[PDB]
Formats: sequence, structure tokens, C-alpha cells
Amino acid sequence: SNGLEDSSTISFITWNIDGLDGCNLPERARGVCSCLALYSPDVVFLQEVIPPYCAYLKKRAASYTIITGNEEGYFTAILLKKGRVKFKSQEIIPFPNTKMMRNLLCVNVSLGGNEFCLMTSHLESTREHSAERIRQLKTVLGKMQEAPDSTTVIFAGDTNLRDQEVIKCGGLPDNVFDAWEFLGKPKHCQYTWDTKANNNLRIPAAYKHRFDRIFFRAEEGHLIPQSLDLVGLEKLDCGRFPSDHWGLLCTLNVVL
Amino acid sequence: STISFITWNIDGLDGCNLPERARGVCSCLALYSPDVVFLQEVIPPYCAYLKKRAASYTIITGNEEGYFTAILLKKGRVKFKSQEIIPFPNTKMMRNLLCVNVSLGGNEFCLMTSHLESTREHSAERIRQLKTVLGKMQEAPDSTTVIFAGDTNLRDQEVIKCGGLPDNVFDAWEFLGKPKHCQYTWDTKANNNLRIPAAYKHRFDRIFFRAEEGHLIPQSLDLVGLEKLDCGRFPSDHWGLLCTLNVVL
Ligand SMILES: [Mg+2]
Ligand SMILES: [Mg+2]
Repeated sequence: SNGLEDSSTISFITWNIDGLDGCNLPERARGVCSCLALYSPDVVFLQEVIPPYCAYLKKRAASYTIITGNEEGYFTAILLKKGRVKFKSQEIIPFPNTKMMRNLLCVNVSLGGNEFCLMTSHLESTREHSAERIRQLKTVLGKMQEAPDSTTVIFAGDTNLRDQEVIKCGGLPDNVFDAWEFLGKPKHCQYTWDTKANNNLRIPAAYKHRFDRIFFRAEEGHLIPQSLDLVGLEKLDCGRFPSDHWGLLCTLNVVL
Repeated sequence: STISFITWNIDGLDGCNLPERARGVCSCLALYSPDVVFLQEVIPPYCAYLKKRAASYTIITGNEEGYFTAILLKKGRVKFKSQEIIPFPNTKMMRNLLCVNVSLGGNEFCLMTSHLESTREHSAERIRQLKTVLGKMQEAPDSTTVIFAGDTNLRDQEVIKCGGLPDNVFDAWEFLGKPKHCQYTWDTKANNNLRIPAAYKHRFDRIFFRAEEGHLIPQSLDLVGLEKLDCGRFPSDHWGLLCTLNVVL
């Protein structure tokens, strides 16, 4: 449980849970929920949620308030641990040129005696949509910069980024950091989508990417990543994983 | 005091109406009787045809199998001195750089052609090949006039990525003031050979030259091959370029 000693921390998971794959979806949702029960994160950032998946989450993850990025199709969601996180508002920023109904979902909350703006997105998919993905990244980073200086901004989501693309933007702006980079680029959680290790898409080839990423903007030294680890690497009863992506579990300390 | 030439990707890879289209190319060449013809996408039976139909030209080829370039040199006007083939080590499309050393009277030339790597997706390799071409153009003695004519598949931004043409290498179309009437050499609005139901146009076919100041002066540039044949298609999906130049001492 979250005691006094652990009160300066925020923990979260971000995970594209592949709700577009209808096969074995209820069992796979139960697998995601088992992971949430194991770690009891304060916040969960999800991508590729669909409406019946919301019902699975209400059943097996009932301690979370669910905020969604849309009502129909597939969309992102932010889950907030009841009793820990106080919800203040939700904002949705459009991506006017998306061809995949993507957008930027933000929720303003209070947690641990601190004000946060929590953001997620599922940026335009595939190599061929690089230009639009880069435009969306700019929208995300601009929104991170625009937040009031007092609030702690955390983005976590499925960026679909290739390393060359971040550079095409000129890189993360000066007060914005990537949690994996901050922690010294640890190899154990570098790749979040890996067709050698994960067979869910049935791709007969071996490719791996760091698609899922965490960005944060805080006043100097005020937000310090403590750990980053993969989740969802256990096969379920059906012999498949919860998703084609691995999830990321992150803890950060909010410091005076 | 002149040299005249045509450069033309004649699409030997399109087997449909190929015999009629090859005869169409040559009917076209017969109208202009150029000193030199640079061809791309020649295939072996097309080459066999040219060896008979164009027996009045010396025919130099870039390969013997698949598809390849050729340079045709008018006998009695052009003295053939040597050929050189330079590989593009990373081509995935058997492309290369074909060069011939020739003389027209007292004037020595190095004439070059290539069919640079095709498609937007192969931009990086195409740029590497362009660099190989430009490097080679610099190698000739200063008194030798160097002309490259071929299907470059270039986008203008790719030439910028390359660093631009060097100060001593000129594009004949640019030299002539960027005339609009012969700008685009591949145009799916005007050319139906690929049955592309949309309008796209590119200046893929280009002419570069290096000559001592004022010793090679482009005079004209025109598109050729714009007449539909009996079968209702064109000799190629590309138009050819006919260029006339003076060599002025
Ligand atoms: Mg997916
Ligand atoms: Mg072609």
C-alpha cells in the first residue's frame, strides 16, 4: 500500500493495449488488469481502448476513474486511482490532419500535494505517416511548454517515433526530458514493441522499436525519475500476450 | 562547330507494343539525325534491333543482360576512342555509369549516361550515384568537354542535398533560361503509357556539362517523342530531349 514514505512519488503505467485486436480481447484485458493490480499505479495511460474494453476496465480495475479521448472507435484513456488522485479537468486538443482519429488527451489533477497535467496520445502510425507524426509531436511538445510553470507536466504514450524523427523537430525542448534518456538509456526497457519477442501480430520477422515514451517538464530538479521497467511480458492462457506492445512502469519523485 | 544529341529513356521494360514503340523511337531519331544518342532502359532484343536499324552509329552498351544504357555515336561525325563503365556498388537496380571518349574533329569529349536509381524511396542511393557522376565529370582533362545526359530521376531538393551542382558544372536547361516548353520530361497528364490516372510531372531527364569557359554553348533544347503511335500510345513514358550546342574556341 501507499504509505507515508511513498507519498512523494507518482507511479504510472503507459500501455497501448491493442483493443483493435478483437481476438482474445477479454482475456487480454484481464491480463492488463492483473498487471494493474500487481503494481497499483497512481495513473494509467492507455492507447487503443475501445468501448467494450472500458467495460472490462470497470469490472476488473474498478478502483480507477476512467477519462477517455473519444466515445466511439478507438481512443486513448487516462485512469486515475480513486482516493489518491483528485480530478480537476479534462482537455482534448485536436490533431486537425490525422487520418486515424488521433488526438491529445490531458487531465489536470492533484496528487501527493502537487498539481499535475497528465497527457497521452497515440501518434499517427507507420513509417509512411512520419510527417504527420512529427506535426503531432510538435503539438504535444507545444502543449507541454504552455502549461503554467507551477504545474508538473507528464506525457506518456505511444509516440510511434523513430529516433531520426525527434531530431527532425530539432529535439526535445530545453526543459523537457525523456524518462528513459534521463535514466541513462537502460537496455532492459529500451524496446517497447518487438516482433521477435512478441507474436501477437503474427509478423514473420524481427523488428523492434522504442515507440512508447515518457516526456516530462518540471522546474529544475523538481521531478526526478526513479525507475523504468517493462510490463506485460507474460503469455496468458491463450498463449498470447496482453498486447503487441509492452507496457512501461515508471516511478518519479516530486522534489522540493 | 556543333554537337547535337538526344537523350531518351525508351522504356524497354514495357513489353506492350514494344516492337512498334522501338520503330517509333527510330522514326523519331531519323528526323533529327543526331550526332549522339544516349538511351536508357535498352533490353537485349532492343539492342539487337538498334544494331541493324542504327547500323550507321557505333553502339556502346552499359550491360549485356537485363536492362541497360547505351550511347550511339554517328559514324563519320564521331570518332570512338574508348568506353568506360563505372559501377554503382550499392544499386539494387543494376544501374551504372557509362562513359565514352570521342572526338569530333579536333575537339575531344567525354560523353556520359546513366539511369539513376528510381523512385522516391531510393532517394539516398540516387544521391550517392549523383555524387559519383559529378565526381567523374571532374576527372577529365580541362581541354576535354564533358557532357552527361541521362535519366537522373532527380527531385530538385535532392540536388540541393547534394550541395548543388559545382561551379564548373552546368545544367543545359538552366543555362537556356529554364524554358517552360521543355521543362518536364515525364508527365502523366500528357503521357498515358503508364495509365496513371492522376497528373504528375517531373524533370527526370537532365543534361549536365563541364567545358572551358565559352567552349560549349547550348543553343537549343526541345522535347521529342510526343507523337502518339498507331497503337494509341507513345514511344515511351518519358519524352526525349534533343539538344544542340556549339563548340566555340
Ligand atoms: Mg497498434
Ligand atoms: Mg522507366
